[PDB]
Amino acid sequence: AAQTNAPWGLARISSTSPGTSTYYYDESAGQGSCVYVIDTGIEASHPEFEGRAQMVKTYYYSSRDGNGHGTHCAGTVGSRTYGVAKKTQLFGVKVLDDNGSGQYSTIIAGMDFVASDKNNRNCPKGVVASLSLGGGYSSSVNSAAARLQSSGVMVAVAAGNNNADARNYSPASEPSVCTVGASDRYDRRSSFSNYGSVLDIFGPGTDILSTWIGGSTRSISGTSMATPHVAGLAAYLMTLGKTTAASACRYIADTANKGDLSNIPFGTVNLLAYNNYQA
Repeated sequence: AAQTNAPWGLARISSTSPGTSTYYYDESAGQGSCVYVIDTGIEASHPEFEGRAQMVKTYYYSSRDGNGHGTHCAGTVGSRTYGVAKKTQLFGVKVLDDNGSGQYSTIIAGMDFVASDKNNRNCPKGVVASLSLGGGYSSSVNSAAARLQSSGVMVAVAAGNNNADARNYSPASEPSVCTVGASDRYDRRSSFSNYGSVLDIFGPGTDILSTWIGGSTRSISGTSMATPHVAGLAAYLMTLGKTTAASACRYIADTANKGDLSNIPFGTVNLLAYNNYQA
């Protein structure tokens, strides 16, 4: 399948070169997979989600996304226009308040929730969790992400926006999950993107168009935007049967575009997420 005039990041993940604007992908499109977006919520009523999104858990007075961040990330995973995996099922877990903030204890509870809750959902092609959030190093936060991954969920986490080594941030620093840095449309490391040995992969993160609350759209930047590209890619590849939740981060790294990014510090992987789809 071909989506013309796609957001640059979608075009980038199906291309061997920057500078194109059509997204190419197998029509299976993540059907039969599920992606949890652990964030500020999801405006599931947005036409872009086509009934495929739902809120399943909140730790606050509403499950609504009063911020926009979670809706944007969910749109990059799986919205019809802005999403990588256009037929996946999206499940929102609201661990962040409407200011985008949240206590680590709530974030940990949300991860353990997903590990159990997947047993209440129909995801025959597999389960992914996208975590566009983080703070300072916490062994307890890392352990929760490790448990979620161990339970059979492909966990993708944002590297962080400090232009620093991600070793000092959580869950970015957990070795067993997929830690995602950000790139721009000219294949430069995004100026804010964290780096370091703990990164597994880069995805598009500067000037990413996606869904927003109020049935709208906007373009914003962050490793929060790169992470759902990778989460959606994992769901897409699992539906295709090319990999599994336990193996998807390694498979994505194996099949990535290699050596094409600029300003990658020595010792950080130079790997850009790529679906290797041949129309």
